[PDB]
Amino acid sequence: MLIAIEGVDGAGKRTLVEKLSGAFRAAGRSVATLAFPRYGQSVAADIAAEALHGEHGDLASSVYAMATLFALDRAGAVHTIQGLCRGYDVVILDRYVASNAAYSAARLHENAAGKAAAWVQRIEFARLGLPKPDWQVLLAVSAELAGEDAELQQRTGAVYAELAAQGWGGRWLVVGADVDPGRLAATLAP
Amino acid sequence: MLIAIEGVDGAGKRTLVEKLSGAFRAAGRSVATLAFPRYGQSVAADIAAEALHGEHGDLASSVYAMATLFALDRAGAVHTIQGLCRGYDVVILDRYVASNAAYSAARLHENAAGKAAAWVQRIEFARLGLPKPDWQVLLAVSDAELQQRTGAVYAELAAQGWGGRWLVVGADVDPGRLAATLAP
Ligand SMILES: Cc1cn(C2CCN(Cc3cncc(Oc4cccc(Cl)c4)c3)CC2)c(=O)[nH]c1=O
Ligand SMILES: Cc1cn(C2CCN(Cc3cncc(Oc4cccc(Cl)c4)c3)CC2)c(=O)[nH]c1=O
Ligand SMILES: [Cl-]
Ligand SMILES: [Cl-]
Ligand SMILES: [Cl-]
Ligand SMILES: [Cl-]
Repeated sequence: MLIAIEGVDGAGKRTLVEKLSGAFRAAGRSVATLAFPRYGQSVAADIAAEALHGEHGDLASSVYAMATLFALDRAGAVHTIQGLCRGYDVVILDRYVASNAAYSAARLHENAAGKAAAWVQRIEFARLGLPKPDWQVLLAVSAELAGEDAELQQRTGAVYAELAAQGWGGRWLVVGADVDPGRLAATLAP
Repeated sequence: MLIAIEGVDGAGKRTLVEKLSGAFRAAGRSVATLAFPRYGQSVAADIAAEALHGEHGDLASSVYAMATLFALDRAGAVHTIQGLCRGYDVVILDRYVASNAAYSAARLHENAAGKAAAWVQRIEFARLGLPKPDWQVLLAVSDAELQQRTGAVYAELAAQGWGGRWLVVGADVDPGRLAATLAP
């Protein structure tokens, strides 16, 4: 079973990953985790990071260019993902394909039913063959928390919620920070 | 020996690659060739071409974004390239790193000593580890404005010895004499 944890930076994804991993293991499930982007391993991820810090000329200003780098990062990890899924009861990803849809649409001032989101779905799932998550869990935060570029983050949190409402790429759950971890594990892996 | 053939689109590189291969093989050397971008083989290459036909939103409008995709295409081929060099007497590339420098600088209205050219050299040769060609052969021949500036940037690159030794040839170059000149 493949689960993706999603949300804006500072939402608290890492803590939720840990709480859920513990809840799963307490129920007898084995768990492996993997975080995107794979900063430090993926050349495409590290070029993207450098672009975010002002390197590589005009690279970061293209929305689709940055999205492509993150997709190439995941494509490089497809064998790892499949290996974990065969070897473990539950694989939890800290960010997956939906992160690309949310930030790309937000940067373009689009919504979840717009072009950017559909482009991501086509290129990452259909073309690159990345495995679809069984669950996408949105750790949803307020506009005030998201902004703390501030506007870009706020628009990303709104797209995320739209993606969850539309069932983009599969089933979603929407949770808050202080989620009941044993209840969530029972819901995700029934 | 690694040789890269360079020039503006339509210069006739493909014909020159063919003739040069024959001259080498007629001289007793084994030869392999490889063309960049690796359209149809590279995900990064095919996205770049699609972007050139108006696809992938704003991607094609970023000069460095397009350059990065072409660099990532080559990075995907670095071992392929090294394998051919170990396996064959002569490896001829139809376009290589200098193409990225020439089109990128030209699109930025920069020259060969400007930022883009130094950036290509840095990310492709030093960081991604692409092997420096033994020879870069510029086929200099007789939007159009972009193509014109690219051919001049190309000549500047050859004049400065960018990335290694260059030869500048015209349309009627003698392929057998050029092979003899390149030959070790
Ligand atoms: C895994 C993943 C991650 N991301 C984001 C995740 C958040 N970071 C950090 C960030 C967080 N909040 C605002 C930011 O400003 C910019 C500025 C320029 C480009 C982008 Cl994509 C974002 C940047 C950027 C990549 C994607 O866009 N796509 C992905 O697929
Ligand atoms: C192998 C390679 C190739 N090229 C070019 C070669 C020429 N083609 C075709 C072309 C020829 N002449 C003008 C063009 O206009 C554009 C339009 C958009 C982007 C770019 Cl880079 C060029 C396009 C584009 C990629 C690079 O820029 N870098 C490379 O590394
Ligand atoms: Cl977070
Ligand atoms: Cl475990
Ligand atoms: Cl708020
Ligand atoms: Cl040509």
